[PDB]
Amino acid sequence: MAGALRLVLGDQLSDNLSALVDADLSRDQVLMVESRVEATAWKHHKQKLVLVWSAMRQFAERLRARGFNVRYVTLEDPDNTGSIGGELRRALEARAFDRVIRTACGKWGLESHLLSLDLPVPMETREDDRFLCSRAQFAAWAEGRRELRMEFFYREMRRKTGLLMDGDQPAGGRWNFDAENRRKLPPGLRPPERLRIPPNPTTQTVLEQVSRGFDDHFGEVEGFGWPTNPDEATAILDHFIADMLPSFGDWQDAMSWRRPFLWHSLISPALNIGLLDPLDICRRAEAAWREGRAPLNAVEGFIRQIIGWREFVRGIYWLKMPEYAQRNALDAQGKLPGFYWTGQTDMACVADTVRAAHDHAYAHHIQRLMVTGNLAMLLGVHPDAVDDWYMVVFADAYEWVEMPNTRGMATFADGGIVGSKPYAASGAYIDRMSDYCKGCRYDVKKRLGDDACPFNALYWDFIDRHAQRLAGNGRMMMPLRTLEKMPDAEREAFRKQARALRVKMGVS
Ligand SMILES: Cc1cc2nc3c(=O)[nH]c(=O)nc-3n(C[C@H](O)[C@H](O)[C@H](O)COP(=O)(O)OP(=O)(O)OC[C@H]3O[C@@H](n4cnc5c(N)ncnc54)[C@H](O)[C@@H]3O)c2cc1C
Ligand SMILES: Cc1nc2c(=O)[nH]c(=O)nc-2n(C[C@H](O)[C@H](O)[C@H](O)CO)c1C
Ligand code: SF4
Repeated sequence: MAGALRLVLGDQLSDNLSALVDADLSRDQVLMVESRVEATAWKHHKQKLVLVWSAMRQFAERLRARGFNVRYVTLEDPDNTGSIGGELRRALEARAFDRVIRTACGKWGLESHLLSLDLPVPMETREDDRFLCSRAQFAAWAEGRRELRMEFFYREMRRKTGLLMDGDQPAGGRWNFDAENRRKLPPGLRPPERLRIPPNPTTQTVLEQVSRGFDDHFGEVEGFGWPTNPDEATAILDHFIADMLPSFGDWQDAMSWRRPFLWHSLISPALNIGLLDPLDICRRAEAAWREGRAPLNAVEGFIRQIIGWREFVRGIYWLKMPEYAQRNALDAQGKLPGFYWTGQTDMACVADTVRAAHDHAYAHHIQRLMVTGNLAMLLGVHPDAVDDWYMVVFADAYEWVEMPNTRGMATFADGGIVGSKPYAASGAYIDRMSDYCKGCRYDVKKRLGDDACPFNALYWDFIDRHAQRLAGNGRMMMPLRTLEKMPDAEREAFRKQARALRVKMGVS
């Protein structure tokens, strides 16, 4: 009866974590490690380092107030070995323990390493039931399905969770109210001001430490406004539910120059480390519709992102890894252009996305998908280099969610497991969906020449390069038909242009 050592990782900062259930406060110890292995696995955005480390330090103080004995190993500790496994060994030598208890993490490499660790005591690994769909439940649903479509999974999750269900029927008589013909913001509509969280004393200390010790990481730390504890995260969620949720379904795909937040919730960095709960978030949104404070299409569109896409991408990650991390369906071998890190590009849309990534460690979905993600696909950047960028620059970036959205939906490197079809688009899409192109130095109505918008020739070269494969796909009928009606001289023209753009941008 010596007690159990309970490991808590940087994205596991929840009281209801399975590793903390049924703890014996008089015998057990909680281990939390500020790990430089994890801090340099990718060179995370400086704001992500501030977010995680400030939140772990406050989460540890919260556990101590509840009677937990917490062994907190800071990054200034001269005896910190730097790794989770090394610090688990050091904690087991410090005193007697009967076993180690932990919760399955969200990175396959770390999870595989921990499962293979040879410790002096047994190590029990519990499932992370903070998610709404267990790993086993997704595998059971995916069994026998020749393709995994989010819509059928989303319907199952609506029945399991009972969210937006009247009896056995979905609210409103249909599952999905996704209204097509989405458009850019009207010229007079100014996006509202958003709530930011001024750093608390703990966050200020971590901020100064990150400014001084990790200066060679991407991004600015100044202006850090992310929530770092449940109260600050609830304040962000309260602000979204009351002030932005009613407009969620209107501008979900719009882009406005230097308005990086629009009406999005901005909860992913706090949700992904456990500061908010997925079921509680969705129930609050449903209650807004049930009590007449938000329309159904807005609330359903919001809940679909969380119980649908978020659970879907996690399901595919753990279902297909580790082979998923190595898939390269389009044989993309190019380098990532330097303006992804510096933002020094004449493409206004790309420059604004990198600017938001640098200044706020955030960019909303359609920019990650249709701007920087689409461009990396069209350019043929190696999927390893695209994964590294999305892991580094966004404060919500963890491999279980970053990779299926990046290697899958954004760049089709998984052959269509996640997205079922590549989301390629020319500058015409960005033009219809944003206010970028009129202020851009390029001309979105041109495909050849120095003034031509690079997305235009790169898009048609992409469809031309993968024409035979995309014909078997099926969902690319209209672009292939237009390409087939194009004379040979026009085909060779945008080909030459696309090769030149790949050289100009340092890709290949
Ligand atoms: C290339 C690419 C990379 C991405 N990388 C990440 C990542 O590292 N981490 C991450 O959390 N999300 C990632 N996403 C999903 C999505 O871009 C973000 O969840 C969202 O932009 C975060 O902003 P928000 O909280 O305001 O989202 P909202 O627009 O307010 O959406 C509400 C919530 O829905 C969830 N959600 C929405 N779309 C997705 C999605 N596609 N996958 C999973 N959850 C989703 C998030 O929890 C989000 O907080 C990525 C998407 C793409 C296309
Ligand atoms: C920056 C960072 N730092 C730490 C840390 O110091 N200690 C820790 O235990 N975890 C950290 N993490 C999170 C992990 O690297 C990893 O992404 C998640 O735990 C996956 O579940 C991250 C992302
Ligand atoms: S013209 Fe092309 S590069 Fe410029 S903002 Fe529009 S889509 Fe982006």
